[PDB]
Formats: sequence, structure tokens, C-alpha cells
Amino acid sequence: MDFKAIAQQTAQEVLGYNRDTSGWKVVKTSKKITVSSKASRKFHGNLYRVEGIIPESPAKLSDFLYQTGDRITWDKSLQVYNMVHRIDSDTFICHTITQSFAVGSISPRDFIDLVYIKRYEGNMNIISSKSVDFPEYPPSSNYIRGYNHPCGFVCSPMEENPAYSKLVMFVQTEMRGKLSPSIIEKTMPSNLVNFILNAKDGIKAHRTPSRRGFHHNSHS
Repeated sequence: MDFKAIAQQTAQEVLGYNRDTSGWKVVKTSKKITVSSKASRKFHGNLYRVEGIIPESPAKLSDFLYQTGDRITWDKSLQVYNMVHRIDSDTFICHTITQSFAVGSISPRDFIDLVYIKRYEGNMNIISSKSVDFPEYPPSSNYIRGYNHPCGFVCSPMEENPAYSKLVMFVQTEMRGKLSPSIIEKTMPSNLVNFILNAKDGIKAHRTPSRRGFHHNSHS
């Protein structure tokens, strides 16, 4: 193992932050979501963890953000997914073109996150993700391989398990491009809620007959 080694650890590392709730500060809350800024550690900044309960089963949650089959199709900040080098059946690497731009101070990014999908028995169905510097894909200046250090995306069965699920995501992005403190204050908090919005909308895109607005071919 190799990709698994770091990711398999990174799963419980990012999840390790789901169970490490302190030393941070909510930067962004609405009425069901909670972005809390702590520390990136793998970057001279801070990490952002968003937390929202989506009234659905963690199954449909892990059904929408799964990989390349609708994730980027019905989303708002997603563009293109390319399955670069999958290590096993639960350890992938994503070439994800993202639209994570704060209106104008940011250009679209290329996310090469090595991603490990883990199901903690009725506890969490997380996809971990590490912006991994693997040779199967080099980015460009038009698309900046976003350095999303060992982050992830955990979906936790709540007390109402199939009825309500705990969507919690962490990211300690490097923003190695030309952004300023206040841009990043916009880029991370607003993107995490938006990853939950994709969840709110993608979940009902899956659940509700809201496929009448079929945006892009889900499976091409």
C-alpha cells in the first residue's frame, strides 16, 4: 500500500477532527450549518470545518458526493471529474475541475485529491481527500491543482440515523494562488456551506423529482 497508507490514516485524521471539536471558531453559520475555523497545520493558515444536518440517510449522502456520476453534474462549484489512478475499490484519486472561485478574485481550480472512502459501521461514511502529488496528472496555470492538504468529507448517521444525517466536512486548503486573507475568508467558509448546499440540493435531486432541471450528463 501507499496511497492507502496515507489516506487510510488520513480518513481517521480528518475524522479525527470530527471528534476534535475545540480550539476553533465558527466563521460561518446559517440555520443548519456550522463552519468552524481551527488550524491547517499543513499550511500557515487555519482549517475550516463545516457541519450541517441533512434530513436524509447518510446513504444518499454518500450516494451524491460519491465520485463522478452526478457530483460534478448537478453541483454549483463542480465542473469536471476524471478518474486518474484508482488504487483499489475504496481508494481513488480524483482529477476534479472545480469552480471554487469567489466571484472574481479566484480562478477555477484543479483538485487532485487522493480520496479514501470509509464506512465506520453506522457512525460515518466519509470520503477522505488529499491533494496528492502523483504523476498521473500535472495541472496548468489555467487550472491550479488545489493543495487541499489531508482533508475529507464525513457523513455521520445522526440520532435519527436514516431520517437525519450529519454532514461534516473539513478542509485546510493552501490557496497557493494569488489570494488575500479576506479572499480566503470568502473562499473556504462559503465553499464548505456550498458543499453542503450541493448536499441539500443533490440529495433532493436524488430524492425529489428535481431532475427536470437536468444540468449536464451525470454519467456523461
